[PDB]
Amino acid sequence: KNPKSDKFKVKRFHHIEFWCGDATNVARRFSWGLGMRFSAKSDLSTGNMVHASYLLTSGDLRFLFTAPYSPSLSAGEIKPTTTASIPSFDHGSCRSFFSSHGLGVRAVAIEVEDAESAFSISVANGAIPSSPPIVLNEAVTIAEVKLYGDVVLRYVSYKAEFLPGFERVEDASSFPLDYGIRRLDHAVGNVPELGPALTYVAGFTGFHQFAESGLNSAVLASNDEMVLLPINEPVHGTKRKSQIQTYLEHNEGAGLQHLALMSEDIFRTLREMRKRSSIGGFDFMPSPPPTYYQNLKKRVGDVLSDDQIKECEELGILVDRDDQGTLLQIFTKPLGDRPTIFIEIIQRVGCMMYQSGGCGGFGKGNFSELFKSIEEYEK
Amino acid sequence: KNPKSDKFKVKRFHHIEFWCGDATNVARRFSWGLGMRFSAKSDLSTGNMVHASYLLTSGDLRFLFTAPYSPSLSAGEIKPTTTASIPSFDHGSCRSFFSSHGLGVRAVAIEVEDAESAFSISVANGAIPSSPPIVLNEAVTIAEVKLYGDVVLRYVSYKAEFLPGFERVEDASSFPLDYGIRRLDHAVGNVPELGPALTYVAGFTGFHQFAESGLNSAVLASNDEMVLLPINEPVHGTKRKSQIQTYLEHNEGAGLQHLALMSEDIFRTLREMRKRSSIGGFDFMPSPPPTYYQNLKKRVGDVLSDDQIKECEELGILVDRDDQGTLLQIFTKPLGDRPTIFIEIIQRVGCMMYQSGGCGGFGKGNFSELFKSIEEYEK
Ligand SMILES: Cc1c(C(=O)c2c(C3CC3)[nH]n(C)c2=O)ccc2c1c(=O)n(CC1CC1)c(=O)n2C
Ligand SMILES: Cc1c(C(=O)c2c(C3CC3)[nH]n(C)c2=O)ccc2c1c(=O)n(CC1CC1)c(=O)n2C
Ligand SMILES: [Co+2]
Ligand SMILES: [Co+2]
Repeated sequence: KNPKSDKFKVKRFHHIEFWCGDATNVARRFSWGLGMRFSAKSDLSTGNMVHASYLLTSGDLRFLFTAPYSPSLSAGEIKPTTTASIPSFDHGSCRSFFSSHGLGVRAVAIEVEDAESAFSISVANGAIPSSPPIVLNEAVTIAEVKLYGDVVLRYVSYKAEFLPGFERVEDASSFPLDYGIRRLDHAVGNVPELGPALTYVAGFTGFHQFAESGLNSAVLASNDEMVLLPINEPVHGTKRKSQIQTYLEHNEGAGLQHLALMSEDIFRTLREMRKRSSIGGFDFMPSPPPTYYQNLKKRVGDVLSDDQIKECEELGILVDRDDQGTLLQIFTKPLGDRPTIFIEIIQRVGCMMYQSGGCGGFGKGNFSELFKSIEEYEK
Repeated sequence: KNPKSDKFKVKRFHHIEFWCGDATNVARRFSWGLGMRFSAKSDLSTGNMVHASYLLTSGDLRFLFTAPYSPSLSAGEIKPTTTASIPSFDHGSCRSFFSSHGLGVRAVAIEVEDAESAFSISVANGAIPSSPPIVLNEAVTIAEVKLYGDVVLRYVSYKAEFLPGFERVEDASSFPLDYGIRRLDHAVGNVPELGPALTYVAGFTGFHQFAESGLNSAVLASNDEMVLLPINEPVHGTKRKSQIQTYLEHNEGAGLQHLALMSEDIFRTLREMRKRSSIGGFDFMPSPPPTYYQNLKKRVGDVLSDDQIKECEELGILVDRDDQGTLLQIFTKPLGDRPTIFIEIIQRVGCMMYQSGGCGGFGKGNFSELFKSIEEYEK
């Protein structure tokens, strides 16, 4: 069931912010690898003496890449006189974040009706404040609370172009790449203990819980179930070591594990991304064995044709089925040096009337199907 | 003249090492932007719990990209029991380097006959030791001395595959990109005071000095003038602010300013790089005005045809002339967030009998030619 218990009005995912040591190189690699266009910047060329921030967009998906400049450039500034376009930015926090975790997500940003209200109600309901509400050029308000580890939930509200102080990039520099990615479907955290993490986040948002190998997890969802925030914990004591525990070890604790990006055509997206894997883009996890694709006919043969299921086989796409929809999904290798953050590409089919959130689930059934296919490929 | 005063036997440039916060993303961006292949790795997959290091190669050019892992992965190790493939690596030095300077060159590595001898003679002649000689698997010896700022000169000698502990990357991951770059021609440092820097470096190497707008510079060279190490200082008090001083400000002091990469066909290299500028590669400095290319006929018309000089005009190539050879050159925009390090692409024509080093100079004459062309394009 869906009690619609959101303690404030939540709209959609707004952006994901990566904290890096060099925003330029990460943003260029991601743009080519994922087919995202350069759309806005805030940096020295725009008067920002504090941080370099570059925004990539594909459909409604917004990826922001930020790194600190030398603190010496802004030594004369005080918070009232700052040239930073994102007032929550702090040199010491950013350098500490990146040296501790490496490349990763700092902020999961959701658009709300009123960011100051969302912040107040959140903290009144247990949220740990991270950055108080600040109004930007009488137009946009942003506030931040702690989510898990060093990741924050960022509230953004607009009265009536990304953020004040960001400039649109010249289209000579803005090449219209597009591989079909259209929006952020869900953002997943890894924590040591799932119980306290769930109680905390569900406590200050009012998100409700949305309807065996390595992990336990649960999905918090907004009223219309379009902001989806799953959380995982490790399952210790197994033959194979939990990838959640490996994450916590290499990340130095809790953090964002994967971003799932919805594509309007996952076959085109994966053809385009795989073309670029070895020339600067992203690698994908190893494909499942043919026994997997042999056994799909008897499970999804009603939704996908024999050509398409074979087209899944070339690209290594996995498929899972809910009682309401079907899910196409595939996972990249880790995005940076450490075995921590990765990306999932997904497409959902079903649950129409617009599409309802979570249609098809998150692919939990693909674990035992993978195990069964591996047990059957040695035969 | 060339006194051939090298205090030890120096061969050629061996590699350039970048210290980064995420080696993966920088190495992938550089590989696509410059047309360099992935050739070796030392990381978690090879047993290195200390640093991730990825090597790119194009012809004889070797770019190494290194970043630290969490120190927790190697907390039980001592220097005798280290899994680091580069024993000079230090987590604290690397994090301090990158937070201070951002993305930049840590090591300029030259191949010598005997790295222990080169280190001893260097320090006996004033070099500041950085890392003592260490023998790797009874096969390779590496030692490091301070060069300028936080940049070190790294000596490498081989008894008889990059370094012990590096693995060749699977050719499924190794795409054979090549845009024509073949070797490192020179590596240039920026310092506050040129005099003391020259006296220091020439003092411990025996390199000799190799034969007005913003800078003073001088070029130290090895016996055969194939290791070329120019150094710049700012010229203060001008109408336009020195780019050397801007470098020192944004870099937090002295460091490596530019790498010049020789191409066997600069026209093909710049066509290939410019195709990729807006899809993840490198941007170039603004092209000179047509008045420049109008005035080349009367200076290089004897070496380049009218088609090629027009082909220079499309690509924005600059041309300068020595009394012994001619030089084709162009500069990228800065490689990362800060206005610090950039790359020069060059091709030299002349001085044959093999090609002698520095053929054509370094393009000093292109300053006044550029000024004159700008004064003549408003007419
Ligand atoms: C991350 C993930 C998901 C997934 O996206 C989500 C889950 C799954 C319950 C985990 N719950 N929620 C909310 C999700 O968004 C689904 C299937 C997967 C994996 C995955 O990582 N590996 C490789 C790692 C195990 C070695 C797999 O083999 N399979 C089959
Ligand atoms: C770096 C550089 C070089 C060059 O490579 C080297 C030099 C030159 C004396 C500087 N000496 N040595 C040893 C060299 O390797 C040559 C010409 C240049 C520039 C350059 O940066 N800019 C733009 C900056 C000035 C605003 C220019 O307009 N011109 C024309
Ligand atoms: Co998922
Ligand atoms: Co040069």
